[PDB]
Amino acid sequence: AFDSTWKVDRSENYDKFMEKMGVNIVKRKLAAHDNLKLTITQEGNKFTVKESSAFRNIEVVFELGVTFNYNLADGTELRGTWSLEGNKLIGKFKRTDNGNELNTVREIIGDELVQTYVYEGVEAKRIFKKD
Repeated sequence: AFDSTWKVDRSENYDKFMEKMGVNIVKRKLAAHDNLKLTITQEGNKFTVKESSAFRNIEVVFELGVTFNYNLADGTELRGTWSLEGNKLIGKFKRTDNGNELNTVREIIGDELVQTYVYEGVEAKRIFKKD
């Protein structure tokens, strides 16, 4: 349940979602073809999450309920919270570049971390397999 190495298998509508966020064709196609390995480690309420990719290796220490600037694969600065609700880690974010809302639902379907990303009202569903 969550605390393990999760790598991206299949990314569904993510270049359309990133076209509504305002990002260039080179960076937008590399954020679809990204190779993102998320190793989630529990620290003391906090989650120390090692985010290993073709762009960057970033260790993100988030507390359950804290308002922080989260950054994705290329360049998207998100002020907001990771909150635990009924299995699911709920990413309630908004762009500190804009004002617009971004909703990232982290959930385990058996042995797959399936991230549903909603910007304004546009769905993109990234399926992460175990390593």
